[PDB]
Amino acid sequence: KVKVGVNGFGRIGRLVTRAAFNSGKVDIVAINDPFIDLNYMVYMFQYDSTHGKFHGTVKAENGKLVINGNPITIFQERDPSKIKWGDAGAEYVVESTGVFTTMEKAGAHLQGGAKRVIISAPSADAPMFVMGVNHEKYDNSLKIISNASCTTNCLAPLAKVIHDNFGIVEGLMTTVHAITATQKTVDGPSGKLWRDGRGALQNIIPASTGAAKAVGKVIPELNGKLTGMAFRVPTANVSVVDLTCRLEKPAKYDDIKKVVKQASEGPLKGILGYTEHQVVSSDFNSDTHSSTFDAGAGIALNDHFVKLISWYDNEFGYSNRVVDLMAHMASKE
Amino acid sequence: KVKVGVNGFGRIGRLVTRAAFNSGKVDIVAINDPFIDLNYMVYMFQYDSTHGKFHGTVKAENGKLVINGNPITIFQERDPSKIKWGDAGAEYVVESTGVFTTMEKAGAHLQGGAKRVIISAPSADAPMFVMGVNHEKYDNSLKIISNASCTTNCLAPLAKVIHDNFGIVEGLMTTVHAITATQKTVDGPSGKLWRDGRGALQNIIPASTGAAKAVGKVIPELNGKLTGMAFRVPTANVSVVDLTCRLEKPAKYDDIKKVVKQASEGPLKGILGYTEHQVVSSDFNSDTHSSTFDAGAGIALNDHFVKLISWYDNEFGYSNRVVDLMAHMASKE
Amino acid sequence: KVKVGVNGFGRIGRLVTRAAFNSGKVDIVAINDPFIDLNYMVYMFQYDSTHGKFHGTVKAENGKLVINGNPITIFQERDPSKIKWGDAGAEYVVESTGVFTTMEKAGAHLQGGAKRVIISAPSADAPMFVMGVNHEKYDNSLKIISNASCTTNCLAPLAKVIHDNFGIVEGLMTTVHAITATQKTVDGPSGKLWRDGRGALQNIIPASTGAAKAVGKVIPELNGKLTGMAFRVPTANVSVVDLTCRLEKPAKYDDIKKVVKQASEGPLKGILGYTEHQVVSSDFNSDTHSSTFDAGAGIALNDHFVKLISWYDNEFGYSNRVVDLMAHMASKE
Amino acid sequence: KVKVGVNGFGRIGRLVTRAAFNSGKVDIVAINDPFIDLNYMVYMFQYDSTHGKFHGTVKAENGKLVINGNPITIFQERDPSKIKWGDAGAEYVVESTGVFTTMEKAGAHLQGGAKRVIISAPSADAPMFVMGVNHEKYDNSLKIISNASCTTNCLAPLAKVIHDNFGIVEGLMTTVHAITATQKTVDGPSGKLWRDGRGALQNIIPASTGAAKAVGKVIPELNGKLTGMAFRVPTANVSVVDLTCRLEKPAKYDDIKKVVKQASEGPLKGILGYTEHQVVSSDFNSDTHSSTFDAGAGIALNDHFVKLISWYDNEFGYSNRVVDLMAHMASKE
Ligand SMILES: NC(=O)c1ccc[n+]([C@@H]2O[C@H](COP(=O)([O-])OP(=O)(O)OC[C@H]3O[C@@H](n4cnc5c(N)ncnc54)[C@H](O)[C@@H]3O)[C@@H](O)[C@H]2O)c1
Ligand SMILES: NC(=O)c1ccc[n+]([C@@H]2O[C@H](COP(=O)([O-])OP(=O)(O)OC[C@H]3O[C@@H](n4cnc5c(N)ncnc54)[C@H](O)[C@@H]3O)[C@@H](O)[C@H]2O)c1
Ligand SMILES: NC(=O)c1ccc[n+]([C@@H]2O[C@H](COP(=O)([O-])OP(=O)(O)OC[C@H]3O[C@@H](n4cnc5c(N)ncnc54)[C@H](O)[C@@H]3O)[C@@H](O)[C@H]2O)c1
Ligand SMILES: [Zn+2]
Ligand SMILES: [Zn+2]
Ligand SMILES: [Zn+2]
Ligand SMILES: [Zn+2]
Repeated sequence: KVKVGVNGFGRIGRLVTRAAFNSGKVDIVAINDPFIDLNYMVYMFQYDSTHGKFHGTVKAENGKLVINGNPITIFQERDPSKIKWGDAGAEYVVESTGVFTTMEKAGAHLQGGAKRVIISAPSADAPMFVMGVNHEKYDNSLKIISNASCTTNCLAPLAKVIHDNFGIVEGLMTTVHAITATQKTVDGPSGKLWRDGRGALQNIIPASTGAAKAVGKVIPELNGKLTGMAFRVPTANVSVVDLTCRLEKPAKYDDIKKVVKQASEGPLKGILGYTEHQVVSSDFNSDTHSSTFDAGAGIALNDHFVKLISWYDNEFGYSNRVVDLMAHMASKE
Repeated sequence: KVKVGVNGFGRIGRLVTRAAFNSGKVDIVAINDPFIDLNYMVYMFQYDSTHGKFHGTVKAENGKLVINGNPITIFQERDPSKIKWGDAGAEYVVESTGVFTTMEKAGAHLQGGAKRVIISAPSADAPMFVMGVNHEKYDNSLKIISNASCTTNCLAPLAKVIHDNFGIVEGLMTTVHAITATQKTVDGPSGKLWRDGRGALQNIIPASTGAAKAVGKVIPELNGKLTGMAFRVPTANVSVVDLTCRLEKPAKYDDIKKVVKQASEGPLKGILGYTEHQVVSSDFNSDTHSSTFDAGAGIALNDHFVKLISWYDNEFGYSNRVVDLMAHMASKE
Repeated sequence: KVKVGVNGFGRIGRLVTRAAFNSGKVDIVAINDPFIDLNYMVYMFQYDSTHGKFHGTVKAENGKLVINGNPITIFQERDPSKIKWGDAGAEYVVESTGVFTTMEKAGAHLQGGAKRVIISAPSADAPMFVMGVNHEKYDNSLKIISNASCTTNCLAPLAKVIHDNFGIVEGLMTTVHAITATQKTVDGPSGKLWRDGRGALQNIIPASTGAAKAVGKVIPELNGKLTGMAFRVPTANVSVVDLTCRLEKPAKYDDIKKVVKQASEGPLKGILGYTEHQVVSSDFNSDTHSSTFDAGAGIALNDHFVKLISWYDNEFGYSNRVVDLMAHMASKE
Repeated sequence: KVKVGVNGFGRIGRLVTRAAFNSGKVDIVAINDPFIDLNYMVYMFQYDSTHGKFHGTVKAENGKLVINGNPITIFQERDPSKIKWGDAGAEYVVESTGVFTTMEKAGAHLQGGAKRVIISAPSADAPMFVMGVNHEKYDNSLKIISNASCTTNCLAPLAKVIHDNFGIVEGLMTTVHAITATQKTVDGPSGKLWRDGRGALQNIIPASTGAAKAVGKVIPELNGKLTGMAFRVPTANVSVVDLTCRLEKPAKYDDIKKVVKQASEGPLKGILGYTEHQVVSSDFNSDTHSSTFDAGAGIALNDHFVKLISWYDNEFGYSNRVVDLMAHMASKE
C-alpha cells in the first residue's frame, strides 16, 4: 500500500527491494543510484551470489526497472535534495547509502517531496526503532527515523525477553560477523580503521561496534548495562551473537528456554526465533528472523551467569525489518 | 638431551618434530604413523601449507627419516602396545594421534619401553599441565601426563595473571577457532557431533569445549568458576579467546594492561605475550606464544566486569609447549 | 514409476534422493548407510549447507524415513550382498558409496534382489553412459552400468555438439573444480595422491582425471583425441570446464554459439544449456543442467583453434542425470 | 646503486620496496601515496597477511619512513606531476597505482624530476619488457617503460623455451588466478566489468586478459600465435598458468622436461624454475621465480599437442622482477 523510494542500490537497498516484492507489504516505485545505470541494475537485482537468483521477473523497459511487472522510476542523483521523489509518487524513502545517517543529511529527501525517511543504519541523532521491541513508540510527528543496525536487531529482542523475565544486571556481547562490503579482499587502505583494511579472506578481524550500547536506546532500562565488540570472519553471510549476562533473578537454563520459546510463538513471532536443532550458520541463510535463539549452543555457569547464542542473517533479517517498520508506519497514518 | 618418540605424525606430531629440531631442546629419535610411510613422511614434513617449507634438510636414507642429519627410526604400527620405543631409544613418547587420550590407552606405550608419555590433548584422567602456570607441580612419579588443549594453554596463563591480581569470581569464555583435521570439507557424517560434520569452509559452527573448565584443574582456585564454548570458522590456522569475567577486586582496564604486560616481560616471557598493535589473526601465524593479550580489542563495562581478548597460533604455540614441557620433565629426572 | 534403492547417503546419495523427489521421475523406497542412522538421516537430508533446506517434509516414523509423505525402508548393512532390496521393493539400486565401483562389487546388490545397479561414478569395467550423448546405447541386457563422472557429463554433451558440427581433431581440457568430500581441511594423509591431502581451503591443487579420456568411451569417434587435468579450488560447489580444441572444419565463434544454442533448445534441452549472461559460478548453484556453455567467456585464436567454457553444478547436475538415466532405463521395460 | 621512488604503496609498491631492501639491487628513497599517511605506512609495511612480518626494522622518524635505518621521503600527492622526486633524489619511479599506465600519464613523473619511469602493469603504448626474455632490448632512449603483467612474466619465459626448442604453432592459455585488490568481498558495483563486481570469496569468476597476446610483443615471432583468459578464484595469493599449445617439431614430454630444466639451471636461472615435486599453490608463497614449471602436473595428448603448467607468486615474483629490471636499466646508463 505505501509507496516507497530507495536511495542506494547496494546490498541493503537491493534486499529491501527484494523483501518488499517477496512480502508484498509495501510498493517500491523509485530507486536512486548515481553509480549504477538501468541495465546494470537489472543484473545486480536478478543475480545474487548469496541469496540466489530473484524469484520473479526483472527487466528494463521504457527507461524503467520493471519488477514482477511493476515499473520503477530510476534516478541518478548524487545530491539527495535533488531527487524528485514526489513526482515519482514515493512517500517513504529508505536511506540506504550509509553516508546520510544524520537528521540533517537524511532530511534532504524531504526537499524532493518524500514524506518520511527511514535510515537503514544507526543514526547519531535520528530516533531508532527495533521491531518487536519499541516500534510501538513510533508516532506520526516523526518524519526521520532509524531502524538501527543488523546486530542491534538481533540482540534487542532477545535482551527484551531475558530482561523482562529475569532482569539483566550487566551484559557483554560478542558478535562473530560475516564479511561486508566495507572490507577488503587483500591488505589495503582503511585509514580510520586499520584492522578493517586487512585481507578479509585471510583473517579473523576484531572490530568495535556500538550495537550493544544501542540496545540501551531501544530498551531504556538497559542503558549503560551492555557493551560489546565484534569479530569479522571469512564467511559471506550470516552472523551470530554471544550475549554473556548476569541476571538478577535465578534463571535455570531450562527456564530461559521456556520463556524464549514462548516469546517466539506469540508477540515476537517472525522476529525472534527459537531452535533446538543442531544448526550451523548456513541454515539461516535467507532466514527472515531478526534473531534466532540457539538453545543447544548456549551455556550457563550457574543460575545467574549465562551465555546466550542467537543467529541472524545480517542481510535478509534486517531488510525485512525495514519493510515491516514501513508497513507499521503506514498503518499509523 | 632427552630422546623422544612421536606417535601420530599429524599437524601436532609434525610441528612438535619441527619445534624440537628448531629449538634443540629435545632429540626426536622415533616416529610412528601407520598411515604415512617413510617417503611420504619426507614430503609431509618438508612442505607445510600453513607454516611454509621446513628450514633445514629432510630425506629418507637406509629406511630412516633423516632431519638435519639426524636419523629417526620409523614405525608403522596401529597398536601402540606394539611400538618398540625402547629398541629405538625413545624415552618419552608424545601421544599425538588424538585417539589414545586416557591413561589406560596412552599407557600402552609403556609396554613397548617408553618411560613417560605426554598426551598432546586433554585427558579424562591424566594430570594436565600448562607451562608457566602449573608445570612446577610435575614430579617424577607421573609416567603419563597431558599438556591440555591449545585453548586451555591460551586461557590459563591469562587467567593466572587476572586471578593473581584481581581475582576471578566467575567467567565465561568463547573461542573463535581455526578449522582442524577433525572437520569436513563438505557436509558429511559426524554421528556423535552433528554440527561438526557440516562443511567447514561454508559455516560458522558452534562446538562444545572443556577448555575453560580445564583451567580449573591447572588453577585449582578456579575450579567451578569458568566454562565456555567455541565457534569454528573458515581459517586454516590461528584462533582467539574471548574471556568475559567478573573480578572480585576492581580494576581499571589500564590496570589490567599493566599487570599483563609486566607478566609478559617477566615470569611468563615467551608464554604470555602482550600487544597494543592493530593486529589480526594472520599476524600470529607461526607465533610461538601460548597466548597474546590484545589490549586494543578488549572492553570493560565497569571496574568488575570485563572482556579480555587473547590470540593463539593453535598449532605452533602448543607444539612448542609440548617440547618445553618435555625439557622441563627431563631436567627433573 | 520405477522403485529405487540408494546405497550410501552421501553428497551424491542424498542429492539423488533430493532430485528424485523434486522431479518425481523415480520413487525412492529404500536407503542403506551403516554410518548414518535414521534420526541422523533426517537431519542430513533436511539441512544442506550448499543447497539449503529441503523443499518439502522429512521425518522419521515407524522406523522409516518419510519424505513428502513417502515412507522409505532404512538399512544399515556394511556388506552390500546382505541388503534386502527385494523385500523393500527396490528394483534399481544407486551405488553411491564410492567404494563398490567395479562390476564384481556393485553386483552384490543383485544378491539381495535388486534387478539393476547404477554406479554413480566411473567404473573400471561397467559400461558408462552420459544422458544426451550415448544413453540410447543402453539396452535391457545391461544389469550393471555407470553414469560416468560429473566432469565427463559436462564435457561430453558440449564435445558431441562441437564434434558433430565441426569435427574435433584433438582437444585438451582443464576443469576448475569445487572441493569434495575426499579432500582435507588441513594438510593430512592421502597416500596414493599426495597433493589431494594438502589443505583444501588454502590451496589450488592440481589433479589427474580420466574424465576427458572417458569422453572417448561415450563418443567412440573421439577415442584417443581428448585428455585433460583438473585444478581443485576452495569453493564448496560448482565447477567449470575449459576445453581447448582443434577443429577440422572452419568455425567462427558466432557459428559455434549458434549451434550450441540450437542444441540447448532441442535434443539436449535440460542437459546442455546456453548463456550469454555475465555469469559467475554461484549463478549455477542448484542448476540441474549437465553443462552450460558460457558464450561470453570463451575465446578463439582462429577458425580452427578455440577455447570453450562450460559450467556445471557438480553435485546437482550429476544427481539429476542419475535420476534421468534410471527413468530412461525404466522406459525400456 | 640507482635511487628509486615508488608511486602507490599497495601490494606491488610495498613488495617492490621489500624486494629492494632484501636484494640490495636498488635504493628506495621516496614513496608517494595520498591514501596512506606516514604512521599508517609503517603499519602496512611491517605487517603483511600474505608474506608475514617484515624481517628488518621499520619506523617513522622526523617525518621520514625509516626502513633498516634508511630514511625515505614520504609524499602525499594525488597528482603525479606534483611529486618532487628530484628533490628527494629519486632517479627512477615505479608507477604502481594502477591508474597511470599510458606513456602520457606515466610521463608526469618527469615533471617533478624523475629520469625514468617503470610502469608496474601492462601499457597500451609504453614498451614492455620481461626479464630473461627481451630485457636486453632495453636501451637508454626509453624513458618510460612497462614491466608487463604478472601473468605475462609467468608465460613468456616458458614460451621462450618451448618455442626455441620445438616451435609453437599456436597456443591458448588459461590462468587460475588469486584474488586481487580490484575485486570485491561481496557482490558490488563494477560497471565496466560486471563479473568482476561479484563476491570474490564465493565465486569462480571468468575474466579477460591480454597477457597471452602480450607474449607476442616480448617474443615477436609469437605475435598472433597466442591468446587466453583467466579464472579468478578465492585464494589470497599464488596463481597458475595452463598453456595448451601445438608444436611444430615433435616433443616427447620427457624432452620438454629436459630443456625446461636446462633453462632453469642456466640462462633463465632465478626466472624460470623447474620442479618434479608434488606441489600445490601454497608451496610457492613468497617464491621469487617468475614462472615454475610443474613437470608432474602437465599432460601431453601426443608429440605435437601438450598442456604445460607453471606456477607463480603473482605478488612476489613480479615485485622482484621490477627491481631486477631497474637494476639492469641502471647498468645501461
Ligand atoms: N591441531 C591443533 O590445533 C591442536 C592443538 C592442540 C592439541 N591438538 C590435539 O593433538 C592431537 C592430534 O591433532 P592433529 O591436529 O595433529 O590431528 P591430525 O589428524 O593432523 O594428526 C593425527 C594423526 O595421527 C595419525 N594416526 C591416526 N591413528 C593412528 C594410530 N593408531 N597410530 C599412530 N598414528 C595414528 C594420523 O595418520 C594423523 O597423522 C589431537 O588430540 C588434537 O585434539 C590439536
Ligand atoms: N560430489 C560430487 O561432486 C560428485 C559428482 C559426481 C560423482 N561423484 C561420485 O559419487 C560418489 C559419492 O561421492 P560423494 O561426493 O557423495 O562422497 P560422500 O563422502 O559425500 O558420500 C559417500 C557416502 O557413502 C557412505 N558409505 C561409506 N561406506 C559405505 C558402505 N559400505 N555402505 C553404504 N554406505 C557407505 C558414507 O557414509 C557417505 O555418506 C563417488 O564415487 C564420487 O566420485 C561425486
Ligand atoms: N597484485 C598483483 O598480483 C599484481 C601483479 C602484477 C602487477 N599488478 C599491477 O600493479 C599495480 C598495483 O596493483 P596492486 O595489486 O598493488 O593494487 P593496490 O590496490 O594494492 O595498490 C594501489 C596503490 O596505489 C594507491 N593509489 C591510488 N591512487 C593513487 C594515486 N593517485 N597516487 C598515488 N597512489 C595511489 C592506493 O592507495 C594503493 O595503495 C596495478 O597496475 C596491478 O595491475 C598487480
Ligand atoms: Zn567493587
Ligand atoms: Zn571387474
Ligand atoms: Zn515396467
Ligand atoms: Zn630517534
